[PDB]
Amino acid sequence: AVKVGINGFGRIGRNVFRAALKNPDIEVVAVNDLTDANTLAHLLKYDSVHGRLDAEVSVNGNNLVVNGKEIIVKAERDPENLAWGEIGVDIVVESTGRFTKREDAAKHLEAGAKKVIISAPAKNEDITIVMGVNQDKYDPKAHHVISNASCTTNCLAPFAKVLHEQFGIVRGMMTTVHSYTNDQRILDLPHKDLRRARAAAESIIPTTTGAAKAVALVLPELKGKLNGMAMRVPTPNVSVVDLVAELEKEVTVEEVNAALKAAAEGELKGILAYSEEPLVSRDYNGSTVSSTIDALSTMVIDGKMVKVVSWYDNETGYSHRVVDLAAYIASKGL
Amino acid sequence: AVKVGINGFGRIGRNVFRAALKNPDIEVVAVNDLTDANTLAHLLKYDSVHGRLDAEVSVNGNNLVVNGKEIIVKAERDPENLAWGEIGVDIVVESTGRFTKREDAAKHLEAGAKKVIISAPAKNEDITIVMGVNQDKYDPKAHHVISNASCTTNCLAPFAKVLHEQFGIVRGMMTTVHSYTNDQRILDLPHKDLRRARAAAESIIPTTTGAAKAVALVLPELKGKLNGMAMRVPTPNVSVVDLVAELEKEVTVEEVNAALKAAAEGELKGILAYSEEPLVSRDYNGSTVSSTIDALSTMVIDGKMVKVVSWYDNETGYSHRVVDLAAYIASKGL
Amino acid sequence: AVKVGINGFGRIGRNVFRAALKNPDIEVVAVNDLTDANTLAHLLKYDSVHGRLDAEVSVNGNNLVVNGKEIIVKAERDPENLAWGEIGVDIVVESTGRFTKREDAAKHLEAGAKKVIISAPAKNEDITIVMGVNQDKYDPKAHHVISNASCTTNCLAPFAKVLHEQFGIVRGMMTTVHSYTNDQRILDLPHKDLRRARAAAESIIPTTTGAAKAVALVLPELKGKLNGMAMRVPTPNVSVVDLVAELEKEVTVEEVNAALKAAAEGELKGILAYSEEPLVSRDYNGSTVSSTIDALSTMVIDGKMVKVVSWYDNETGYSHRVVDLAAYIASKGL
Amino acid sequence: AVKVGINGFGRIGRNVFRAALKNPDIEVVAVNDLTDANTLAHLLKYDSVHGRLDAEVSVNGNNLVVNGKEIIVKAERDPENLAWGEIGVDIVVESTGRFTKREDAAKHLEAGAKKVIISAPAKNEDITIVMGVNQDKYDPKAHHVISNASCTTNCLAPFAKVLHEQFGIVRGMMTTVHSYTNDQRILDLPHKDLRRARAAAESIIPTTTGAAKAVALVLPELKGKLNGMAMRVPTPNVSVVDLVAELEKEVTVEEVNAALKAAAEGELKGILAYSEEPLVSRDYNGSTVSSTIDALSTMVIDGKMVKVVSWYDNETGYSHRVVDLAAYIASKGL
Repeated sequence: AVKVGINGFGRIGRNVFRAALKNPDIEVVAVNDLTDANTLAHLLKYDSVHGRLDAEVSVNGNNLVVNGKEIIVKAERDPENLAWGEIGVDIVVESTGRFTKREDAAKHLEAGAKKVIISAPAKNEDITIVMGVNQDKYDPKAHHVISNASCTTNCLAPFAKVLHEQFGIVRGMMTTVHSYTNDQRILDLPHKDLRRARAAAESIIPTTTGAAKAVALVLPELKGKLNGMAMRVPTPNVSVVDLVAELEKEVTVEEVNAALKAAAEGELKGILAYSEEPLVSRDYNGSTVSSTIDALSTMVIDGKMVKVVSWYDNETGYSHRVVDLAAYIASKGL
Repeated sequence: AVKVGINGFGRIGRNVFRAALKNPDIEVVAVNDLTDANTLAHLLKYDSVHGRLDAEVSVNGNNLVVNGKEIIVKAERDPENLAWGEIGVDIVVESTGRFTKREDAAKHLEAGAKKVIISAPAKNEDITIVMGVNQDKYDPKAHHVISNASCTTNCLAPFAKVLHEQFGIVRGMMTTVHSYTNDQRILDLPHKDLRRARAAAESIIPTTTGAAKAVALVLPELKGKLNGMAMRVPTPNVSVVDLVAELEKEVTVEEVNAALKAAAEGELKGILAYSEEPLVSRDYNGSTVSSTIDALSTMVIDGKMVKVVSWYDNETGYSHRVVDLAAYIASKGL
Repeated sequence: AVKVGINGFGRIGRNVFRAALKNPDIEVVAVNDLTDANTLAHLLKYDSVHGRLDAEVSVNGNNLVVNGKEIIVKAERDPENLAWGEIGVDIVVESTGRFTKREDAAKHLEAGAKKVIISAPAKNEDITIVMGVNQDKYDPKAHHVISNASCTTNCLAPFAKVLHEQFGIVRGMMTTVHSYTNDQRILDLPHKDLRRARAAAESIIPTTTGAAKAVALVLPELKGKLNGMAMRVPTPNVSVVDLVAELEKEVTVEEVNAALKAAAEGELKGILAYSEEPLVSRDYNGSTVSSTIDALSTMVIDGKMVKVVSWYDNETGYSHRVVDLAAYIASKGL
Repeated sequence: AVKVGINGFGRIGRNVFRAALKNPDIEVVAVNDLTDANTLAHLLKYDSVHGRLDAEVSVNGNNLVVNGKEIIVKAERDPENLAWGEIGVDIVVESTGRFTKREDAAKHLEAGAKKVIISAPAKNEDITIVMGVNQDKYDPKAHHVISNASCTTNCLAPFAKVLHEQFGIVRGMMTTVHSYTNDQRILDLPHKDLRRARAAAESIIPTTTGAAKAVALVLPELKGKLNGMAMRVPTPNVSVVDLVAELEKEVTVEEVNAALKAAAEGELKGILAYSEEPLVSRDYNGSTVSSTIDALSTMVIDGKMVKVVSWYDNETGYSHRVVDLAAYIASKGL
């Protein structure tokens, strides 16, 4: 159905490709990337975190062959030159990480794509959608360059929505206990961020996150209510959001969990999940939802301050999200 | 000068021992442990987190010779039999982890020690002390079985005092991103806590902590105002407390860090440290203070909610503290 | 069809169980273990290495219920008392690690079993079998207490076979670069091996291995010909055998790889595997074969000294082997 | 006293700098790097593997201040323009790994330096020296561009020399169980070697090494006799060489170890060390010798085939060697 194009075949583009595999409504017809297809097929087939792909993968000249379908692999430095229109690609997933400003991402529209999905926080985008939270606010007439926000923001937004609507958030702080990402260094090497310059798998690393400020793009009533940071730790995947919120109503742990459980089971089914089991981060590896409440961690003090901890597979969850956004957009007409 | 005996020469016992070499007022004359002296001396000399003890260590019979000082190695299963008194031991550091109830810990006093310092949160102790917070409260005449609380309570208590005294805490919530300890399992193996049963070096494992509620023992005024949880991560030593608190006065980040810096430099000097550098966990391994403020992480929202981040080497800091209390108690009279 | 009883439900009991689930011809009717059924259902369901078991697991009083079937759980400290005979269990997988001496292991026979498989090296067993190497030497009339050797011996044996057979081994030395085990310590702690007393996820640990010398039990001709050690490294599963051997014949890499490859596709299929891809340890997690030749690592010197590197998932391969042997043994007459 | 300048201030230039501090005959007066002075000063101060520099470090505009001495920091892309001459730099440590061919590295002779030490295997160099094995072969007249080889060659060479000299090596094969390096990827990312594209802290990764053949440069009589490979494992520093060799003489475990211990104590004192303690990789972090024989692992089969296991701090020992080499060259005249 919707013919999709992926710019950048790094971790996110490959994870999106793996997510799309599972979808009959979306069809990845071409990727753009300067790495040789041999490398790229090796990387698609074998993953240290996600394991071997469940599909036969091979290389034909410069293209990829995944279960008999040949994937055109372009190798343009210029988005402008991708000719998405010529191969009937409607939607472009912009994952290089170099085209996050609207003017750079609109080059894919110039080349014929009809919509661009920036898989990361952007500048000047038409709209930032956090699926489950504000997809209803997408206007096909007016929104062509769309942001799917960050992994952290997709985790937080669903449950800040529930808490906010159900009890009202006065203010709140988050900390994300996150796995190392390809942004960090293996051993101490120069980095913009002096924290992130330190051997990644050796320390607990205080760092920044715009996740808390970005929840405002999807829930405007939370504008100026949240703040938070990050702690990168020696795990390669799965991270957790820890939110301390000062509520307007007086609650109990049970009320809170009960409201969280209802949204997961109803309105947010498939996005927000709820768990009453005592699991650890390796158990959420491969998870596709954007946030799972760790129900036994919910805690309340003086009936107004609540602590809510939620799990996210930061590579799978987010990737499933891009494919759903892709699908959602197309349903609104292209 | 004060003669000390240690019950249990595991990590805390070896750690206390290491710290004591540096305090000229203390003099460790005996340790009690079931392990053969060869292994204990191998373990004292060589440590994976702390490196090689700087001291000649040998075995003379069933004893250890550390810097040419004979250390009696008893191997008694019951505290009633240590007969501290024959050897002249005044203070006993109870670090087995087994005799934390008054009932067990008081047996050493029966055996002849003048005082007992339980190197863990205790039950029915005479008093629980956090050096820098309430050592003032110690009564030599009535307090004989003293608790040194935990590593995490020694971390939070000192900076909760400042916050509370400057701007007053309404309610707060903490999370400690903590290094794995010997209480966890290597591979999935049985355990009372199904969280702690999982491969410790492979995950992010939420677990409970009593460190928040235990602040109320040392700062009575914070009774029912703090709560928290822990997350053990794949690091061998060094932890971080993340406090989110609702203050009474509207404040600034600058005002919050100047109160803490002032404290660190004045009254709490040696206990509380203040850092304005972008350091990481490995940088604090070997740090002897109880709490180091990660000044670059202070945050406020709405002038009332603050986020404070404090570093601590859960094994080195706590140890120094134990020796500090020993030296402090002895200074009041035996 | 063949009813199996499992003595001990730790990692090997649990993996053997998980392995058995995939053979309709084996049926685990009962396990014997002192941990609570709540703790065992939990540990059966979630593994940090092996992931979630795809099977409905619940507790039914004192028993487990897995996929429809109800597994009786026993909690006998004494095998004498197991009454294998009355529940109709024919083969007992003895995997406690406490009854490796024929005499102890034989207690399962007194209680009703027909055969015993010791999942580890044994003392005075009737026979020690490496499936693919000597199951043909198994005698249903004379062999009742069987050993399945160790994980490492199952890796080495199959290709030492082939190498010896084709070219002839004069002398050889192995090193196994092995994953940490439940036998090591999280943090420096007393252990009989002073090397295994050190923090397992922090160092490269030289240690001993019986593996090399135990090949002689399956290939008598290599008696006195091989030797080796182990190095435990900071990974939780998957290991690698490195063999440097002096051959009697002049050979080339192509010669040795082709032989290795012929046996894997022929006689040793499903036990020995061959790979010309540049994979890493993680890619072998989940692997059921006993040994996978890393073909790109075969190396020759003076036509006579070869280096062969072979992979093994030391938890899964080994578990599939115990399952296969139970089925081989049943098949020869019970 | 001798004035050295470093080209490239990465881990090796910084490790050489730290080592230099101790050497009183050497004096680094300038470093060349494109990284700002701020990051550089941060990275020299704190190290995730070596700890905090015992030196006061600061920034004086674009330069570094280390214990009062202002170190000039140039930032030229091309060695010819470094004007070593005007600042009086006689020796240049070429640690970028970009100017390994003679012709490139000789560009520093053009900017005024008298000698260049390439801290890596080189191509067409005047001489490759392994300190303690062939430094006697150095000619001040004939040799201007010199290679210090690799960390791995520096570990093998000193003990292969001994074994051969004493027993005569017929053929041999090595495995280096190595720490990850800055050359590997944190998560699966493109790389020329598909083994090294794989998340480094998650696996055992086989890869090549030239250290084995590299030894003939230093011991020509072993030309064509050694070959070997590498296994990159999840540790940040400290590695071990595993040598299996076929000797010419019949030997005993005991004669092998005495020869090495004899080497260790006289001739090779400071290069080769000998250990009879059951230590682990962590115990060697900071070791400045090149090779440390793990006496407890020596093994013999048929009086002829032997196993020798040597420890090397791959960043510390190698650095001290460069410093040692810089001081030796200089002692012969400049």
